[PDB]
Amino acid sequence: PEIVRHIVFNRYKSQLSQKQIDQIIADYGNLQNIAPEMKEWKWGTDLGPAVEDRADGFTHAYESTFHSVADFLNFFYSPPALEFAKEFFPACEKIVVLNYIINETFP
Amino acid sequence: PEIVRHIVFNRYKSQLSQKQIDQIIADYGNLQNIAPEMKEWKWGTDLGPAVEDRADGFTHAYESTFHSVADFLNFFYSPPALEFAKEFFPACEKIVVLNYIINETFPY
Repeated sequence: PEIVRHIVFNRYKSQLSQKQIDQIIADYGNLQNIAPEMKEWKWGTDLGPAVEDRADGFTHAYESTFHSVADFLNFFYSPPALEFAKEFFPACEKIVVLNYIINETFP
Repeated sequence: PEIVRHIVFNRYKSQLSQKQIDQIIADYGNLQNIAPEMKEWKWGTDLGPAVEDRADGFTHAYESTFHSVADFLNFFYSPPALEFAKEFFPACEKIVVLNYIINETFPY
């Protein structure tokens, strides 16, 4: 059990301004600058019913990557990871989050 | 480039055999061969509530990559990915798909 991904989708609460949504993304970002375990941070916004209409109202998507299920646990119970979770989850109107061990292989 | 990302979450109907679930995960990985646009395909099952409890009853996760959106649409309509679609979305009892372009942003 070595490489695990953290994929979050959310929607934001309609009351929040962009300035605030921006400050929240940015904080998620430089989480890397405080948490060493956190690794391959990517975010982005669903390209709409235009392309494919199965976002069920989810708007954003965020990937974080880790070098051992052990590094993932150490992070998720650390001051910063918990600190930042109080900022972020309270701003979500929809939330869904999968950690999985990364698998390139079929069955 | 505008690297996109085709991230899927799902849960399969409870009536399908694991055999037939293992089947479908394999077809999804074997569209990477019958259309060269889909490009960094990886999967995993959710690690359960000891790690975290916010997966909302979705079991599996699937990644891809495309190097543009037109790639994705040629791919989306090709008889392979239109065929695999007739297999996956009825198997699916829950399903959410998010297509998006990359960002680091702030070092960049």
